[PDB]
Amino acid sequence: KKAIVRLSIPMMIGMSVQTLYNLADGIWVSGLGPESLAAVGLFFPVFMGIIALAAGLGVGTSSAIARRIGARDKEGADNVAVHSLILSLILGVTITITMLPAIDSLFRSMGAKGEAVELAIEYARVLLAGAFIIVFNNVGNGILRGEGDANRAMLAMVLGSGLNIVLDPIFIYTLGFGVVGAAYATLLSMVVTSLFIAYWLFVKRDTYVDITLRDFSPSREILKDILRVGLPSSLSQLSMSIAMFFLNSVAITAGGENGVAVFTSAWRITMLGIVPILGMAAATTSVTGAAYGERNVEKLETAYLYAIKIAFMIELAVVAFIMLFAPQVAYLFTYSESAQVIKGDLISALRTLPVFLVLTPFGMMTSAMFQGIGEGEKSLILTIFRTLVMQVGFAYIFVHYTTLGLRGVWIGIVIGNMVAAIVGFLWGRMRISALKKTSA
Repeated sequence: KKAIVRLSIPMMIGMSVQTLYNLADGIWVSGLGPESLAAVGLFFPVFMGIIALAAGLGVGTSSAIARRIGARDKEGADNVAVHSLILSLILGVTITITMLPAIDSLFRSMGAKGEAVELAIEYARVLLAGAFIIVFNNVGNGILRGEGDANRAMLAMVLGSGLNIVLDPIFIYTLGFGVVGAAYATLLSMVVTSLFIAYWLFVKRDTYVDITLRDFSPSREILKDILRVGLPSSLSQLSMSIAMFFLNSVAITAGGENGVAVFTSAWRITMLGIVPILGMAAATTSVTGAAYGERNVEKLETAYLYAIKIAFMIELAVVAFIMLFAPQVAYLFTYSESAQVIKGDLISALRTLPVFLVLTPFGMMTSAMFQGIGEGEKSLILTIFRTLVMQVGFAYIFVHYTTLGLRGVWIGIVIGNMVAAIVGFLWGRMRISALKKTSA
């Protein structure tokens, strides 16, 4: 019950990062060349957008199952499980029918030409055809988290992403499939994950949720119970996916296809920099919310200001590590002769892009404080305002109205994130003083 409650609760006891599919797909494909590395990079926003809707649908399922198991309603929990699986079928089918005829015009809309589009279409149509496998893994994970089997669902996700790291160089180079082999390795890895999930959902004994069609009564209330929790969650990741789509377009006008290869490589490396501070963000919500339940604003401010000071020191080490060891980190994407043309530009991006990570704790821990005091809507507004308005806005300005070129893209993302981190932190200071004045 002090400042030690932040360190004693921010342990990060395992996490869920499905982007390691994209990071492993990027490292193993970059050996073929920048045209291939840019091809998978053009589809990462779409792959991330499908994850957003799917993982959001599973989040709403976990909430509806947990409160129905806690309310001692067995058939209600079984009914929610059947409803979410039908929604995953409708969602998986809709994405396949919609995105297949529109994926060509989507890549070509953002100025992507050359062979990078043809390689992206090959890589996209395979993953889009297996979109049901992707949505089932997220909704199936949601059902396991709702009934308490969150540990077993965590192993299936780690097994899939880890198996894709091994299966990537086999399908791409050994079997000679090339860029489309990375899509096969992702599809094959998630089917193995789907088999584990389906085992604990249908075959394993002594599960509190029995997915049987005898309890399926189509209730319109269950539909909005899943969407009430899922849609706000998916809207956060969906905002990031849309931003990466337009940031890929800005990178094309700034440096062509090699600009996307450099961007999609440094962006995946920079997104790993916020991983050490993720545990402090989830811990800040738990501590500030506990202090808000006690209505102790003094402990509330001390908790979330201490999380910023610790996360700032951690991010200083992350920024210093990436700037110092940039040519070693960039070797993960430039380990072949064909990839040497982007070696110099990738090292320059790794010493300019991760600069905004030092101000991220000021904005991320404030949004975590908002979610603890029941004002999670403000946390969703800040992320949409950061990724869409500020990231894409400044990057667009530094490219069309300055001569910085590729470096204009990185400076825009840094300034765009810092400006959003300041106004978000200032919004928290405004809200903290509003709660302090709530004394009479």
